[PDB]
Amino acid sequence: MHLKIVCLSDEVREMYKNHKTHHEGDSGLDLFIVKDEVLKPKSTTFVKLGIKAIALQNIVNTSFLLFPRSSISKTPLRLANSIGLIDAGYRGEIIAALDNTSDQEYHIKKNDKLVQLVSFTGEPLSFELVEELDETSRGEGGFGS
Amino acid sequence: MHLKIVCLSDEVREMYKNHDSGLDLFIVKDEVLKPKSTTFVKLGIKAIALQNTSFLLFPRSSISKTPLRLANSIGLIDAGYRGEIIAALDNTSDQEYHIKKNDKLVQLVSFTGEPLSFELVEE
Amino acid sequence: MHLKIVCLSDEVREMYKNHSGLDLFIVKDEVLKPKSTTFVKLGIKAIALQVNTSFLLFPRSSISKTPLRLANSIGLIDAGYRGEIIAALDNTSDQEYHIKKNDKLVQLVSFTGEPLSFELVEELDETSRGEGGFGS
Ligand SMILES: O=C(NCCO)[C@H](CCOC(c1ccccc1)(c1ccccc1)c1ccccc1)Cn1ccc(=O)[nH]c1=O
Ligand SMILES: O=C(NCCO)[C@H](CCOC(c1ccccc1)(c1ccccc1)c1ccccc1)Cn1ccc(=O)[nH]c1=O
Ligand SMILES: O=C(NCCO)[C@H](CCOC(c1ccccc1)(c1ccccc1)c1ccccc1)Cn1ccc(=O)[nH]c1=O
Repeated sequence: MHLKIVCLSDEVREMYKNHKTHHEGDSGLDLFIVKDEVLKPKSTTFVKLGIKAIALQNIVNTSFLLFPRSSISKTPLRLANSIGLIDAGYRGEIIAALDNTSDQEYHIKKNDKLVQLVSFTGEPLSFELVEELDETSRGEGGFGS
Repeated sequence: MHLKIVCLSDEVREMYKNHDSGLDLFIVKDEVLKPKSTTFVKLGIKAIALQNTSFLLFPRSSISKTPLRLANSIGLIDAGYRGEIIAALDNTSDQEYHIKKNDKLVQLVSFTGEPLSFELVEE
Repeated sequence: MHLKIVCLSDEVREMYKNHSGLDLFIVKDEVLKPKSTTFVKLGIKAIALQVNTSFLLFPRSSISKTPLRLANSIGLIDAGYRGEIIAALDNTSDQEYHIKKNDKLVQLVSFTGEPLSFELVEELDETSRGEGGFGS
């Protein structure tokens, strides 16, 4: 599956240009937290990941999945919607709905990795950074803006 | 991915006559979920899938705004299952939570992630 | 999808010899603390063959009646992986919770959703992590 990713700021583009953390094989592509943020106790926060994305599998545009990373387990953070379903047609900012199950506020930091994108096939993924997803303003393409 | 769905009462029939990767399922009767609880919510339907195949029950994205969570994370509905479809919902709140006929909390989805089609059926 | 499973002790081998989703056993009695996440070791390593493929660890439906929930929602096991399989279990109760040898809380499933088979095998490949090769 091939992901095309629009970074919504230069600071995000800088994090994905220097990705680190993804290799040959890998069924999941880790996404970054892009800004320090405090999640309230006993709350759901809708955390914006600073990117938009489409997946391609003669080419079709496909739905894909947003999984928690394994290592989220050691934190009190849980993915509210279990596994996120990103539809083929979605062009908005990718967002993680994180339940803070603790009674203390929880600090997430720029460069933390809590979730990863995954293909319905389970096959290795690759990605490239792109200026737009399609011609629409929401896809960040087309005349003007 | 094609579903043949059997509705269980006529008023559920009506709901599904009156409707991309997932097919939203309706809450079929008003119900109060106790605080800190897990409730098995019957969805008024049985269903098979043709592509005879297994399929998945995901929470809908919008469940996140509520304090309800699917207890078994993602439901796995085996090719062999003929029973009514049931969502196990935890209410993570200290308060009761009311769910209404027509609420959409849960969706069916195929292992391929390809857009889904259904027909109502009676057997 | 075909799974090749190494049991990490003879006791575990006995359980899998006498056995869509393939259910995995709890292999030792253990007490989960209240309000906790525990990495429960399942005493097996496993590979899925189609060549090697990624696969998924779901909770079983019946986990819903307990207070135990899978902390990472659905586990993703990469094609590589040769480590012991672990279930990350949240005990959402304020009492300790007893799991027992033979309980079934979790299951392996394919990304295809195809029915699966397994055989018990002595090594996954030649490496030590695969339980293979010289010295084993
Ligand atoms: O299609 C969408 N949005 C359209 C723009 O609104 C989805 C997310 C649905 O948006 C949520 C939301 C919508 C309605 C009620 C409650 C929440 C959302 C839900 C769950 C996870 C992530 C996002 C949303 C939209 C905008 C701001 C905050 C939340 C995209 N999506 C789906 C799963 C997901 O995990 N992340 C994500 O971005
Ligand atoms: O085979 C099933 N049901 C009836 C046959 O026994 C499955 C789910 C298992 O049934 C539960 C249950 C079984 C054993 C202990 C506790 C609960 C169940 C669990 C989780 C989700 C939904 C249903 C069940 C069966 C009958 C009444 C209430 C719950 C089908 N299934 C699986 C996932 C799911 O999300 N919904 C569902 O209906
Ligand atoms: O690839 C792994 N381990 C390599 C050794 O690190 C996995 C899970 C990541 O390992 C955990 C862990 C790592 C880092 C921080 C916290 C936990 C883990 C997390 C979630 C579920 C199961 C295991 C781990 C590794 C070693 C001992 C205990 C936990 C394998 N995996 C993935 C999903 C899963 O559900 N079960 C599992 O065994």
